[PDB]
Amino acid sequence: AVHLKMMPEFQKSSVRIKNPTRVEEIICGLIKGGAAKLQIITDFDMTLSRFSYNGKRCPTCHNIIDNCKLVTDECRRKLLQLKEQYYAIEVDPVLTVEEKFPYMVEWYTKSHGLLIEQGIPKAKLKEIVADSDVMLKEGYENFFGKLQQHGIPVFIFSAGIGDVLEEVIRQAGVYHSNVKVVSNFMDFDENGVLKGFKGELIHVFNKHDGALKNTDYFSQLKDNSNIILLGDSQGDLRMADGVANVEHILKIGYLNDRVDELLEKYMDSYDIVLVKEESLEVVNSILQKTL
Amino acid sequence: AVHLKMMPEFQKSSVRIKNPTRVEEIICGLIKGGAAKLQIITDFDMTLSRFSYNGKRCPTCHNIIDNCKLVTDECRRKLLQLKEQYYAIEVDPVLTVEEKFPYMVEWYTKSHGLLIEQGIPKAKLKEIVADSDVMLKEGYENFFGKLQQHGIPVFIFSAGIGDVLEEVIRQAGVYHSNVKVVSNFMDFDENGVLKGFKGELIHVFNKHDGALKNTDYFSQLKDNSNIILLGDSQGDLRMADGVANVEHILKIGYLNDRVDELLEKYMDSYDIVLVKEESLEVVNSILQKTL
Repeated sequence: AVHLKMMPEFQKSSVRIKNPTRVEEIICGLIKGGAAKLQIITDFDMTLSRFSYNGKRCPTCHNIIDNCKLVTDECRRKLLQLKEQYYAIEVDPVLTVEEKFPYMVEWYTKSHGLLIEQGIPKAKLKEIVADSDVMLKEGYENFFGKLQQHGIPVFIFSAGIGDVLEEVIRQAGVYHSNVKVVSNFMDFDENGVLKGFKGELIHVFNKHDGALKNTDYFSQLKDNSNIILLGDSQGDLRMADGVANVEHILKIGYLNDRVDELLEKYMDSYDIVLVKEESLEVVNSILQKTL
Repeated sequence: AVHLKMMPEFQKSSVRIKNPTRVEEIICGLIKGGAAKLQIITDFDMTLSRFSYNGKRCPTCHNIIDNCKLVTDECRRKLLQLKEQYYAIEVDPVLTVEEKFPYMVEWYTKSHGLLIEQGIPKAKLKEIVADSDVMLKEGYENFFGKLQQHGIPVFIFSAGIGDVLEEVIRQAGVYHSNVKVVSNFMDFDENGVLKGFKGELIHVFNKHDGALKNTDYFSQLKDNSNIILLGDSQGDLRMADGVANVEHILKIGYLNDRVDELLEKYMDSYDIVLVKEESLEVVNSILQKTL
């Protein structure tokens, strides 16, 4: 069995739960299934990466290219106005999510374009990531390691830059065979320099659309009917709209920003909310009782 | 330029090269391609695993099951006996690959089907391999390491047993995202019990078939025209078939059994031959230069 009142990880004040007797139950079924039935669907930025360190703000994959020694100060500035002006649409309390889709496209298409202009080549991505300031949440070792141990499919579904994400986890030594990454990848040129991006622009709001185009990968994992979903946004809540068959599913969500803003929303959608947190020990603990 | 006279690895008493100048340009072809244009295609048993150790010839994927503690000495007799027969044909200098062909299937059908009679639980393959005496060739943590850090694709094409192979490399901690395994994967029932095998059998003489039956993978790598191929038999020379276009390709073959009998057969078909050897330094040294 399982009890959250007895799990030291669920006693910190940065762990809110609306339906506690809901969590324990879902976790119990996750045990009955163990590894054989386990599946994990995860976002990357601010979920598997840190939102903040030593009090300082940590970078997203896109940022690693925004603060690299290849982009100009006028790009960062021009990119900054982009966020300043578009974040406001993202966090618009009245307009509904659908009435934003076109925006994200412009936001990205406009933020990537500045990188497509800076002439950034694959060659420097390994070098650049080699010294950036990114950080995987505390316990990134127990997480990826227990999963690879029990062959638990991990589907990282990110609206960031795939090539950067793949270089980060590779350097952290966790990019194992069980990890599948689906993100916005670069469509480089002849000199190994960036020239564009592949396919549809995956962004914070179309996860519903991105997930469905992968039913492919999902029907193949029929026996992995139990899934834990790690996300940091409402949009990440759709990251699993394409799983073949579902017996149990836990929605763990990080609320790293606008804290005194969306707490009730998170308690409703996600089963578990992690308010201002930089560790995976909680999910690593649920995996302990499960694997 | 490339000169094998100076690369120490090419000076060991386990390196027999028919024509080194041809071997030196090919390697030189690999070097002019770089990472972005390289991919690996290798057999597993006796290639990435050892032929013998401490004195006793190391086990193959199947051997790990054969001798498992879940297989009765009776199950082993029927299995071991089922080997003392077809092998006599498997290495019958009389017959040809065309004839020996239908024989193999029978052997594999008889071997697996027997293992199927023992009711092997997927959940226990970990302990089984965890105590077996399997040996990965010398210099592998690095082999898999240089390749994973460079993002190089590795296609392990094995006529052994899928799941067992995955566990051996997983425990050695080298089963990275860049490693793609294609083998004879077993299937389980309700309580995870070995019932049958997925897809079309892969045996020691028809890798050309499987090589074709993997378009998505290679089509996605139609750009990696430089290839290093590693095998332990003539049949492994076909492993690079599903390969769309090839600029440069280096084939390296290990000879661990019947040395005096087959030595000349391997020299006339493998650019670089590694006679009775348990290390990969000749290939790791090529990677050190190439990447």
